[PDB]
Amino acid sequence: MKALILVGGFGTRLRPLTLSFPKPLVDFANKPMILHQIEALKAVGVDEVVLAINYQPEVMLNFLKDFETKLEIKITCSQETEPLGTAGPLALARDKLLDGSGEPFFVLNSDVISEYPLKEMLEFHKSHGGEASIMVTKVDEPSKYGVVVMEESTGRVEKFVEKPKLYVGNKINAGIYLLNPSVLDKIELRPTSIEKETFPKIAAAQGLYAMVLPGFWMDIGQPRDYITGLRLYLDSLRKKSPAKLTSGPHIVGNVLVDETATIGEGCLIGPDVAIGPGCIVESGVRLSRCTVMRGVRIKKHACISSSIIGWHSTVGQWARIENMTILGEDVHVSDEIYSNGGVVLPHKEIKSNILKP
Repeated sequence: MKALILVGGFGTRLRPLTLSFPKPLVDFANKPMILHQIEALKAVGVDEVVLAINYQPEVMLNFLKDFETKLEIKITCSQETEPLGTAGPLALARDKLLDGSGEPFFVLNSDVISEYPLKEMLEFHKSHGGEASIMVTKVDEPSKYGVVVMEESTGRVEKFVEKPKLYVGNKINAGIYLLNPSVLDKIELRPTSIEKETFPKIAAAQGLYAMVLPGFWMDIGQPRDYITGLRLYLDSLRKKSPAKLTSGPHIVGNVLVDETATIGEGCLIGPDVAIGPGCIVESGVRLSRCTVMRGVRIKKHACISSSIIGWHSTVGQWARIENMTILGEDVHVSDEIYSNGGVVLPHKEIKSNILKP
């Protein structure tokens, strides 16, 4: 069983984190986003996963080598010259997706975090015998998305309404696709969109079916939705496997701590914090609604809220970091510095206060 992961560009919207490692390798909940998906794809019997990227994948060849051996799965890159959209890459890598068994293949948005009911979706797709199945999830602002209009008694999709000024529903594209090989005959090797060009073709032939996604969903493509997705994901661990969440008198809410991380005495971590491997959180540190990536040090008495601290960064003593601050890799914030939404490029030294760029 084959699978495709739609990456596209390196991800400007996640700068400066993506300036060091492209979008599918940025950490989410102590794991690179690629792991969350491949672990899920492997659990349904996927043996090869094609990565549809826009950048040169040589920058991530050393990481994927190790991930292929540990996860026992084939990862093949499929780079595009010009941006082919979300359906275009399906044609560019049609040779790597067709294996002759006529079996359907999975397609995933590289920035979608969920519980991935891929087993439950396999049985859904084979029941109605349609050409393509997509996952659907409900949101609060469907006017900002393309809303699905589906025959809810059967699941058959009639049409997609892009950015409806008037309410026609609240179910949107959840980014999880299950497509038969025949779909690849409806996509030319040009920039085409699967939701606005390919799906209407299948929606006309009455071969498009939608399955409501049971569980949380979030596209962490941008920083605001990244923090939101971390909260929804951590509460999923609270509901599913609470043993993975940490606990103690210094813990409020749901906190995920890597076993190789150091937590100093007298801290207060939470709610909704993810601390990565090799992190040194010194004594008396306040952390909430933030992500601390691999190898960053938070010196004593610092307070961090609603922020993302890039790999191997260093927050000085009594520093104040809040309001959607994003430190890149290897950023050294000095003591007592105040960041109100600072966006610091990698390897920089922050010696004075910074605000929103």
